Amino acid sequence: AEPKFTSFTTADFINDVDMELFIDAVEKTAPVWVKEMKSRGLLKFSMNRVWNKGEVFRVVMTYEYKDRASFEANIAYLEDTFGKNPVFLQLVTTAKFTTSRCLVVMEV
Amino acid sequence: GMAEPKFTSFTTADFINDVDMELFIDAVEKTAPVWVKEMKSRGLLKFSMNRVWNKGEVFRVVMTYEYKDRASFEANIAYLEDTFGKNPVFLQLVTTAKFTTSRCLVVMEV
Ligand SMILES: CCCCCCC(=O)CCCCCCCCC(=O)O
Ligand SMILES: CCCCCCC(=O)CCCCCCCCC(=O)O
Repeated sequence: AEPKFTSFTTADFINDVDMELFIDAVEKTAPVWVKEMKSRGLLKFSMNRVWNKGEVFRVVMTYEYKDRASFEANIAYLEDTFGKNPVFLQLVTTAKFTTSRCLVVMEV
Repeated sequence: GMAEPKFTSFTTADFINDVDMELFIDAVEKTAPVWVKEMKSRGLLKFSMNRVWNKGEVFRVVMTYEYKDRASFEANIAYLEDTFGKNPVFLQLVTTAKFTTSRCLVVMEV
């Protein structure tokens, strides 16, 4: 009946200082936003530092949801908490973010 | 995070049309009994293929390879270049697709 959903968000930063501020902020606050996202059916999150694209400061973040309802619930949470929050938005003002939303086709 | 971090690669595969993309998904699914066993024996923890639906009119999957560590990643690249590189065949399939890979270290996971 129910496909799984996974999102890949690539965050690109001007320099190391900016990326390190983001990473530290994400890690430090995880105890709150992870609890909330898991209560809504996030299965797993990961942050991944890109190493094969030269001198860039780039992470890929992965969000693995149980199903559509979890995906939708977690989008609403992230909008409310971060996307619509001008103080957070200012924290990453010169960063570029781009997300690919996916249906899981095959996993082994 | 870890002294010996996990490694993860994300390959994005783009196709000209739906036919070409499903021919690829099917190929990857059908040959899995060979390659999955081989990669896991070299430290692949997990593989996934993911259809991207939010980029409008594109035909595109993201493939994720989750490795135990740097050595496992390296053994797996070795295996793949040995195998699919020097068994083409595979080369002709991937010939109309465009592939781009982002290779990473895991900073945090939960
Ligand atoms: C204080 C800020 C640190 C906390 C940030 C937590 C976090 O998960 C980053 C928000 C990025 C939003 C983009 C993700 C898109 C989600 C999706 O499409 O599934
Ligand atoms: C065309 C079918 C033959 C077998 C293909 C097996 C498969 O897993 C797809 C390989 C696509 C190339 C991606 C290799 C990247 C691995 C990495 O960087 O970690």
